[PDB]
Amino acid sequence: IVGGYTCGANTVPYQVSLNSGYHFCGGSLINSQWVVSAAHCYKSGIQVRLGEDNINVVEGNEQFISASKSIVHPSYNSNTLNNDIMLIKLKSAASLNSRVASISLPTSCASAGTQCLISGWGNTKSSGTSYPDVLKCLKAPILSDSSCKSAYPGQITSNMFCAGYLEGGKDSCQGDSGGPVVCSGKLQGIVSWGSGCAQKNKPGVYTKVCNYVSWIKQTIASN
Ligand SMILES: NC(=[NH2+])c1ccc2nc(C(=O)c3nc4ccc(C(N)=[NH2+])cc4[nH]3)[nH]c2c1
Ligand SMILES: [Ca+2]
Ligand SMILES: [Mg+2]
Ligand SMILES: [Zn+2]
Ligand SMILES: [Zn+2]
Repeated sequence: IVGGYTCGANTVPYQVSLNSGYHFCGGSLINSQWVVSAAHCYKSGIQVRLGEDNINVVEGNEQFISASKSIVHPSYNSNTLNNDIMLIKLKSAASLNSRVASISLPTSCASAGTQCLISGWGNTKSSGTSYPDVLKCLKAPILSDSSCKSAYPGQITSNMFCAGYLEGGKDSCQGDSGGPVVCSGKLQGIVSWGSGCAQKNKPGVYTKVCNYVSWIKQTIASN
């Protein structure tokens, strides 16, 4: 997250850290047995860590569970990153409490103007590399599709939306990947891509989760 702040320990209780020996992507808990992340975060052998804040220290409120299965969206295009979403089932169900809770899926799509919260343990420098150990947060509004498509001509589809600041300075970044974008209590986006991080006129591009609720719901009920 570049230009964001420290959330506070367990203040974003639906945030997850995907680990394959190290933290490589984030995810959101949707219920005791399922997580949603990005498809470009697909790897084999993933452990889902919940109640995390500092990912390098065991502070006591964590739950480390391995995944039993990963389902990448059937229409995911790794080249355009269109339909960049993946579901992860846990081997055991997480025990939900104040530090580990699930986030709700949207009933409709959010409007441009809406402020959301984006969180993750990804890079924090635009020019440089700094990886934090605690969760970083960023409040950012949904941008008009017009400004999104001008910045990325011919790259944006109806399953993507941009959020951020065109001036630059503030954006999600590598490592935040798969992470949540919550607007008004609903998970509206997943960190998908952008051009570098926090660059002027290069806002982040997020998977428009409101277009996948039927797919998510149908898949977790049948798996
Ligand atoms: N396991 C891998 N091979 C992997 C995993 C995540 C990655 N993430 C990037 C990346 O390159 C990347 N993830 C981004 C997320 C947000 C923004 C943004 N500017 N908003 C830019 C990003 N760039 N490469 C990745 C490679
Ligand atoms: Ca920890
Ligand atoms: Mg994240
Ligand atoms: Zn990424
Ligand atoms: Zn990149």
